[PDB]
Amino acid sequence: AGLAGQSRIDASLKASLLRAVVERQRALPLVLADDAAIRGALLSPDRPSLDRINRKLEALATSAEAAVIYLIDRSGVAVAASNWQEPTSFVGNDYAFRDYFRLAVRDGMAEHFAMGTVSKRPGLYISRRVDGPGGPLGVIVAKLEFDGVEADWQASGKPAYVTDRRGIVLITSLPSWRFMTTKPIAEDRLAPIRESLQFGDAPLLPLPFRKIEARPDGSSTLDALLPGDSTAAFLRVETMVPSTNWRLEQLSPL
Amino acid sequence: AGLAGQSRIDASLKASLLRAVVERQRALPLVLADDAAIRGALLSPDRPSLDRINRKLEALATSAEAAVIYLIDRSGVAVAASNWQEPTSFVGNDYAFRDYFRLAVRDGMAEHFAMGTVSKRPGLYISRRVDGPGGPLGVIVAKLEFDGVEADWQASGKPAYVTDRRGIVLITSLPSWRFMTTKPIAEDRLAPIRESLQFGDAPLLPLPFRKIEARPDGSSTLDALLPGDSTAAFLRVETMVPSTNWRLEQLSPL
Ligand SMILES: [Mg+2]
Ligand SMILES: [Mg+2]
Repeated sequence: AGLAGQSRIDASLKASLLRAVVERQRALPLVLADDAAIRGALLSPDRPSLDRINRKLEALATSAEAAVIYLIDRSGVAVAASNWQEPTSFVGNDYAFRDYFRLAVRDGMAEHFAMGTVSKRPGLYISRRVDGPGGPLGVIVAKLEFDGVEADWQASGKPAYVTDRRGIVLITSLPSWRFMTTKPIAEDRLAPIRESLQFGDAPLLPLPFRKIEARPDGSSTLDALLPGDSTAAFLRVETMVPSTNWRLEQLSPL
Repeated sequence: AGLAGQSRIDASLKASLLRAVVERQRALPLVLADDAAIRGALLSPDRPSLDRINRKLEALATSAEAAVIYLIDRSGVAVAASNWQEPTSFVGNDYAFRDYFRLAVRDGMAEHFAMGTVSKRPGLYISRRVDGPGGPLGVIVAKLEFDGVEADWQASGKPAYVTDRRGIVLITSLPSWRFMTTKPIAEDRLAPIRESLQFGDAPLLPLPFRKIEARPDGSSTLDALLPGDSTAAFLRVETMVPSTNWRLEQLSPL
């Protein structure tokens, strides 16, 4: 009973710190979209211009929590990236199938989680349409990765994971829960999610928690496997991540 | 003996994480100095232009580890700031006495620690000269505060503090050690440090550690007061903070 109360406090602090990371990085694509140098490189994508944007994005990404910042042209090809010197450079790749590109193109802005296609690293993509005097020029994207957050959750001793409204695990202190599911997921909805490549080739399997037992207060007990450990019992609480479509669930070792 | 070894590892990890925070934020004033909009606002410091820089710096500071980013004109007055909406806005204040302004003006770049005059908040100021076609226009400054780092040190259970080459405490997991001294400090060198306003009005008193006893391996034992605690004995180790002029010292409770 007192464990449930403390666990709520700890879950609420995790979700609070997580919202603030996201909300901090929403500002970055918004300021870069109105940037004359960005607009200019899309108007005239010459070598000198793209090299200047490459250097600028690299320095901007160094200073910010976002792992990667990149510039996509109107055709959906990335022309500049902060990781331009890396073997995993996003430059030259076609993005155009990603909702973060096509919803930004259509609506002015977009945001979603994905397993990256070049990096093979999961993240949140926050994107903004770049507009010119005569209309849409491209899309600027910030990719936020949550490795540091996950490591902190892990070191707390109360594992946690974050799901969308379909119940798919996006962010997790235990890597092997990633893109597994809290909810059942009907065969006709699974195929479209899989084919979209949002979560790469993840089979989207239910999370392997056993003897899940719902309690009056909203919590559940369950049996779970953590690395190096035999099966152990946990209390699970959940809370909203405000300013997102996400839910945080946290396990407390009994 | 085994405590000293673990303590070295923990001190080395603190100093390593600290260097990386600093080195990440060095990139930010460097990229903003070559920014046409920044250069443009200094060439023509009109209301529309300064308002655009205010908004841009605000969004950039939100996304980055730096607390405040601000733009100083050639006369040393701050014309734009990320905190422009705050009661502690740096806009309108004269900086021109700070080494971070006048060394940037003279050398192109500067960096130092100070107790802020408007904020009353301590930080590292990393600055870069803004150059025009016909010469120096101003100075862009990023202010990095270390509250998050200090809180992490505190939560580790091994208190730590960071000194310059004069032995003045800049960064500390215990606030009351700030701007105290590890070394003695001759009366003729104290006056110039105090009068410079680098550390506000701090009396620059020696740290209050008692029964300091040097050990063969480089460590010392000492008696110290932590909040809520009576006097306790500590092992102290120190290590370089690479890429800085700083030394990290860490206490381990015996
Ligand atoms: Mg980054
Ligand atoms: Mg900041």
